[PDB]
This record gives sequence, structure tokens and C-alpha cells, in this order.
Amino acid sequence: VDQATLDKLEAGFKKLQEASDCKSLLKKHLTKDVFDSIKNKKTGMGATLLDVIQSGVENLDSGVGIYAPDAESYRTFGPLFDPIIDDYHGGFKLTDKHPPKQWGDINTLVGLDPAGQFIISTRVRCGRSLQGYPFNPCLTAEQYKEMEEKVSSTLSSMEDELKGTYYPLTGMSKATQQQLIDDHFLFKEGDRFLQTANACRYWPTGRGIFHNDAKTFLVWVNEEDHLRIISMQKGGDLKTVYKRLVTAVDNIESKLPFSHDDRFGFLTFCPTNLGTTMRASVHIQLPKLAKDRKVLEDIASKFNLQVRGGGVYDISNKRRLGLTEYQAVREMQDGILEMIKMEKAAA
Repeated sequence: VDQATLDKLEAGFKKLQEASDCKSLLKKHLTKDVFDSIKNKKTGMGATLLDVIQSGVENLDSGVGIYAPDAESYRTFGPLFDPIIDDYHGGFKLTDKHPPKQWGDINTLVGLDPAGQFIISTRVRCGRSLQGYPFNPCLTAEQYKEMEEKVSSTLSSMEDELKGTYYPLTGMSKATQQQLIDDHFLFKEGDRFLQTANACRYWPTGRGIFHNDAKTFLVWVNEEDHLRIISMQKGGDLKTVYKRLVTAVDNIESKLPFSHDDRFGFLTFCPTNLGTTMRASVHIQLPKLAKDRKVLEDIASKFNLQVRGGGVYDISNKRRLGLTEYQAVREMQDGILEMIKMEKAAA
């Protein structure tokens, strides 16, 4: 790698070492021996260790502090990624492998709480990188532009329920921005952690937003990953929300191959994603379980779910690695149904 890069890498490692109060996974796992073993390495696309650790060096208060500049970096800088992934994901050994992709048997799924006594809204989100492209820290302007062209064409040719409009950030009117804001569909340049990761260069070339006419499907193009893909609606029909997502992702893939890894699953810009990259969530009211939160948390543990809170909660999959997409949606289905049962049964 270039001397200029080595210069900053050495300075960065020293800064991390000297930051007594730093608690980032970057500082924890970037040992001298690991640093030396990879600092001179570079991916086929030309990413260096600096393109991985920049953000965490500049922002010492980062929880994790590393990003992936391309697909290959997960391997090339594996000596750093492996331990960090293991730590953040709560146990993913060197020999562990994420299960092959599987949407599963959608027939086994059901709509939740149609009466609407508990669930306010439902959404399932995932993310995808496109085969053959570097990730955010390493994309050029030409690459951003060319990618958006292919993504825009693909999304704009979607039909029926998924039919909708693509809005490039490039040249977006003030009226359009305000309409997307009212819908909360708009995004903009990221915070300091993204900026310093070089994730927001050449803004807003290649950045765009797609949603279907029904406003139950939304795609962000080149915000954090190449694609952030969301299905949502009011009420608790998780089956329908999930099925819509599956339909759209399959449709996109048929035209644009995804970056996938036999061990880490779907490769993303942030290593905290990976695996299914999928987060199914419901916004739900459980007033009675709210006064005995232990019962709730124990239920959530049983199904590997995360509870964010009174009585109103955002409940979601805790895991991205080590399970199938099907297991993800089923655990939410099973877990929410159990919570509803215990809510009804409570005093």
C-alpha cells in the first residue's frame, strides 16, 4: 500500500493505543500483531486497512469503528473482521457459517392481530450489495452514476403492487423533498461516522429513493448499502409484509446479482449487518406486560427478539447471523403471538 496510507495507519494505531478511555471493538481487536499482519494488504479493488478503520480512528467513541470498503475486504482483512464480527454478533466462531439463504414456506405464516387490538404497524427491512461493485468507501462518481442507472431501470420496470416511482437525489426539487419528508421517505448525507468512513463522497450522485404507489414498499439507493429494501404497512399482517419483500428482492436479484459469502451471508457496508441483513419489526402496545417487563423480556429471549420501549414497544429480530430469513420471520411471528397471549392472560 501507499506510503501516505501507511503513514495514517501508523498514526491511527498509535491514536487508538493512546486513547485510554476508548471502548470500540476496533481498539479491542486491532492488536499490534493483527495490525502488522494486514496493514500492507490490499483488495483486488484497491481497498486498504485505512478504508476499513478510518471512521473508528477519527471517531474514538465509535461502538464498532470499522466498515467494509468492498466484498473482498471481509477476507483480506479477516484477521480484524473475524474477531469483531464474533464479538458484536454475540458468538460467531471462526468455523461458524451462516446458513444458506431461505425465505421458507410462506404458507406457514399468518397475519397477526387483524382486529388491531395490539399491533400498530409492521415492517421488514433488508439490505443488499451488488456483485461487482465496491462499497460506499470506495465507489467513484462514475460508479455511483452507472449503478443508479441500472438500479433505477430495474425498480422502474417493476409492475402491479410493486409499481412505483424512482426519485434521484440529483436535481430533486424542494417540493419533492418536502413530499418525501412528509412520508419520512427521504434521506440525506450521513453523520460524522459515515462521512469519515468516506461513505458520503460525491453526494448525491447515485443516491435515490423508490417507493411503490401504495407506499408499502421503499428502496433507498446508496444511502448506507447499495440497496436498503423495506416493506411496511399499518396493522399486523407480517405474512403479507414479508411476502411483498420476498417478491421484490427476488425481482431485483433476477436483474442485479447480489454479493453473498458462504460464511457471512449477504455482504454489507457495515459488519453489524451481514447474514440475512434482515430486521422484521412490529410497533405494538402491551400495556399490561409493560408493568411486568420481566415476563416480556423472557418471552423475547425465548424467540431471540429485541424489545425497545408506556406499553408501546418496537419488537424486532435480535440476530442477523446464524439463521435463515424464514427463521427470522417465524421467530417474530411466534414471539409476537406468545406476547399477545400473555398480554390477554395478564391481570
